[PDB]
Amino acid sequence: TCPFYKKIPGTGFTVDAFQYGVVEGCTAYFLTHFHSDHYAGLSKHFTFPVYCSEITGNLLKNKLHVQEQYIHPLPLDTECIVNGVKVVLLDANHCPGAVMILFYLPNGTVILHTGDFRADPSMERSLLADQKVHMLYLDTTYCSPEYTFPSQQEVIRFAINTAFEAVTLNPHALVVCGTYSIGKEKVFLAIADVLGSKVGMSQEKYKTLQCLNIPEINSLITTDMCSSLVHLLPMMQINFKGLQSHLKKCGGKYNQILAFRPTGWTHSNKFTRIADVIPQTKGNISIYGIPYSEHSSYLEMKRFVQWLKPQKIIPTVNVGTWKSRSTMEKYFREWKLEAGY
Ligand SMILES: N#CNc1nc2ccccc2[nH]1
Ligand SMILES: N#CNc1nc2ccccc2[nH]1
Ligand SMILES: N#CNc1nc2ccccc2[nH]1
Ligand code: NI
Repeated sequence: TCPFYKKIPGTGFTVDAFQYGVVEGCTAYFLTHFHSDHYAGLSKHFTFPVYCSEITGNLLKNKLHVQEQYIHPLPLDTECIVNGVKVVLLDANHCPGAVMILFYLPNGTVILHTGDFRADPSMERSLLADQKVHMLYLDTTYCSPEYTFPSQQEVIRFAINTAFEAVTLNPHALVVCGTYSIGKEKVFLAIADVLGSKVGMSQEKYKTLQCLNIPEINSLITTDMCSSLVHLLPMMQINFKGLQSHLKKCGGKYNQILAFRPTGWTHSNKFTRIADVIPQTKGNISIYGIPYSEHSSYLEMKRFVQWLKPQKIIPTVNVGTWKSRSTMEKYFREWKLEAGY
C-alpha cells in the first residue's frame, strides 16, 4: 500500500504511485517522468486520470499502451486547474519530459514536489521566484558531501574529443554507447554529430526515442545499423564479452571498438578528475565509464534548498534506513542554520 511521502495532503492527489493498486481517496495520479521505478504498475488496463507532461504522455500511449481517454498532458510554466486545485509543471532538468509539480492548496499552503531533478541556478528565475513554499518533497539521491561530479558540459566535451580523436586516428573504429532507459541522450547524439554519423539502434529503442517528439533527435537516429558508426546497445552488453560478440556481427567493417558507459557517481570520482579519466582495455576493445549525472550534486542541492527556504523538507530517495534518514536530517538543519531561515 501507498507510502505517506507519495500523498499530497488536503488533496485527492498522489505522485508516482502506480504500484499499489487503487489508492483510497485518490482522484488523480500524477507521473513526474517515464522512469521504471516511478511508473511501475501502469498499463492498458489503467482506468484513472493520469496527469503528466506531453512527452511522458507520448510514452504512456505508445510504450505502455495506456488508453488516450485517461492521459491528461499539461503544458509547462502554465497555471492549470485540476479537480479544483491550481497546479504548475516546471522542467526538472532530468530526462526528457521530466517535471517538478507546484501545488497551491485551498488552505493557502504551497507545496513543491521536485520528482527527480538536477538543480540549477536557472530554477531561481522560474515561476518559483514569486512565492513562498511551505513543504518541499526533495530528490535526495546524492544528499551527502562525498557526492561530487563534473558539469554535463565538461563530460560531453571529454566524450566528443575522445571519440573524434580515436576515429580520426583509425577510420575503421566503431563507437558503442550503453543505454537502459530514457535520459542522457546528449552523450550519443553529441558523439554522432561530431563524427557525421547517425546513431544506430534496435527497433524498440528507435520507437522509445520516436515518442520524444523532437526533430533534432529524429534526424540523428536510424534502425539501419550497417549505415552508422555510432551504435546503441543495452547497458548490460557494455563489457568485453558483449562487445566482442557485437563486433563479429558487423561483417568485417570494423577492427576496433571504443565504448562509453554513462553511469551516475562512482567512487573513482573521489580520486580522478574527468580530464584524467582512462579506459579499461582488452585487445582492440576499450571501455570508458563517464560520470554523466541527471541528479543534483550535494552542492547543487544545497544551493537550491538554501535559496528556496522551505519550512519543511520530505525526502523521496534513500528513505529506507535510519542511518540515511538521520544523515539527511542533519544536513537539512546545517543548511537552515547557515542560511538563517
Ligand atoms: N525536451 C527534451 N529533451 C531533449 N531534447 C534534445 C535535443 C537534442 C539532444 C538531446 C535532447 N534531449
Ligand atoms: N596505421 C594506422 N592507423 C591506426 N590504426 C589503428 C588501429 C587501432 C588503434 C590505433 C590505430 N592507428
Ligand atoms: N545518527 C545516526 N545514524 C544512525 N541512526 C540510527 C538509528 C537506528 C539504526 C541505525 C542508525 N544509524
Ligand atoms: Ni529518474
